Amino acid sequence: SGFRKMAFPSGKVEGCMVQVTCGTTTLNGLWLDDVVYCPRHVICTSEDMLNPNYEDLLIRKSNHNFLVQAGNVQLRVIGHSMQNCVLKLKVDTANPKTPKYKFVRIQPGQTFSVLACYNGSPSGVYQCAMRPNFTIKGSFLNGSCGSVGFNIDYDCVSFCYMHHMELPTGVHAGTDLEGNFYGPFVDRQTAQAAGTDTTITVNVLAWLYAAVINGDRWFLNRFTTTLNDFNLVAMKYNYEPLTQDHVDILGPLSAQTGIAVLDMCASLKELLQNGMNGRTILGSALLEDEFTPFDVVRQCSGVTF
Amino acid sequence: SGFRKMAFPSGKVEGCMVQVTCGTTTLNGLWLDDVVYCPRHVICTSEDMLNPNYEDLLIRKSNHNFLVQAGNVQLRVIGHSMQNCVLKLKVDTANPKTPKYKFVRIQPGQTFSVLACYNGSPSGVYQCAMRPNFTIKGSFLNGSCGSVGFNIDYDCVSFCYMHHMELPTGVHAGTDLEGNFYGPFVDRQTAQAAGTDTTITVNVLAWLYAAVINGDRWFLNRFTTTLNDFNLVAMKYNYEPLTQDHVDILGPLSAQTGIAVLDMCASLKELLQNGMNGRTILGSALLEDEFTPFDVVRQCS
Ligand SMILES: O=C(NCc1ccc2c(c1)CCO2)c1ccccc1
Ligand code: NA
Repeated sequence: SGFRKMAFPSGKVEGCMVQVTCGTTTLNGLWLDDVVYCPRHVICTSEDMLNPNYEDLLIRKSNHNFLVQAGNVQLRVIGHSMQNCVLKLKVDTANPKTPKYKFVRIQPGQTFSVLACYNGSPSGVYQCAMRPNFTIKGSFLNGSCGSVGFNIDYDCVSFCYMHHMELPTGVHAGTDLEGNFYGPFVDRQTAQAAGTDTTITVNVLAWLYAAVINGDRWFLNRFTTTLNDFNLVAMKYNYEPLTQDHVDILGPLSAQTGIAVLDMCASLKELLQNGMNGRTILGSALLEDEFTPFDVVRQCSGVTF
Repeated sequence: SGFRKMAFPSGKVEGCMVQVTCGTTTLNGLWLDDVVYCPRHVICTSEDMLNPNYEDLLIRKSNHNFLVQAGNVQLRVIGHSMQNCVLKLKVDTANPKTPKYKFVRIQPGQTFSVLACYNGSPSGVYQCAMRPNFTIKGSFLNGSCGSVGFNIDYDCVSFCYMHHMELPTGVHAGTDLEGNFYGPFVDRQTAQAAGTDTTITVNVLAWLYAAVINGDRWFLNRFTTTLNDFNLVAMKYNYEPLTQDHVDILGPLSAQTGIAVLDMCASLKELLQNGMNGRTILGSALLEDEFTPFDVVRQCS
């Protein structure tokens, strides 16, 4: 029994984390095969950051301008190039700890584990969701740029996120491992802001199913609804619209608990319209939306990695 | 910025997880140097789970009754011994992945990471706290026995918990790595129940200090309180008593924010009285008690 926000075991990724220094800026890099990946803004001075030309800033740097430390051992950079917003440093040694891996770009609402890192030394691991507004509610301090986010599907690590910056509201923005930003952000010090966020509806429903499996059932009721009716209510409370593909995805959980999705939507509608009436669900007083359906299935069936 | 329930990176513990089998029972073991540690109730049988005599069950076992599998490899057991409620299997291979480590028994309110495992392979990592009633509010399925809880301050892994059982309320109970149970529980299936649980007051205060550090002040007030008056109010909300030790511990967070510890106790009293009135603190609509003063300092600026 029990239900916790749970990250993937991070050991496969810890073995890929290295320290990258260019001048007075130290941050984190990801070392896979013979390439170190890191944010391209590592090459900027604070004055470059206002309006950088990254192609030009890079040509002046030689290979020995990039100091890479894997633990307490130095790596030799033999080449350097840029892909979108990530810098790729070719090194003379393949990482013998390179796990089986892929680079994947995730969709808003999907979750992943972040390995927070400083000076190439992993310091913490936590679960995040890619928000509908393409930010993530992370926990980062200066020196954390280049920390990465990932899932483990079977034995393959799927890398999906690399941290670049913090927005004024304290949420965080970054890229996939091919350097494309999530959301309408750029890697430069100008005025940027998170858009108004919304709640991930399919994830809230998944978490209600998890609550039921753990014996938390007070919110269930006799009613059911329709997609049209519910989606009107969802729009009213700044929830993402529920689609037929979401209902199919929650299909397994509906069969296991005997609560149809629109049966549970009637529960969620009543909670949105009336509150929780002093009660909690899985120890939360607010509706939790950073557990996907797959997360609930995996934690409630024990799929080890 | 940001504040998350953060666990420790689990790699150093992943490299120590093995599978222990005895009879039809399989659970997890912890492989440090040439010893594998696992819950002694792996040697129990079906009809003998209310009142096992572990000394009698153990003396009938030979080393080859224990099947220990590290990854795809079979480890050879060359000795065994029981220490309180943990079984210590001597093996013929020292674990090449053994980190710098120690064993530490923790007190209620302390936090640690749990590496949940099944059949010797890690499933996930999450953060926990030892409740005042000596249980932990974990996420464990059948076969998770032998999963461990730990901290990794500096480069040294401090092992503080090994999972043994689930109580009827769905909370979990276990031992330190010396095999001594946390709280009044025993490794028997006799009727056992956890004491009424209470909120860890010093931790809530730490977390309120965290909210201020990250820029939120809405819950402060112009008031203060004596320590005894605070405890008289807080006990009525099932909160743990706050001690002078706790006040001393919050000293640093107090100095960093400018808010005296007893001034923050006054803010907590008001929050208990008023609720949140639709607002949230660090993302929660409830008061959070699984961040220690030490946690807040490591995570915040
Ligand atoms: O903790 C559970 N089993 C482990 C266990 C605990 C005590 C004990 C033995 C085994 C043998 C000797 O005494 C559990 C409890 C509720 C539901 C499912 C599992
Ligand atoms: Na219903």
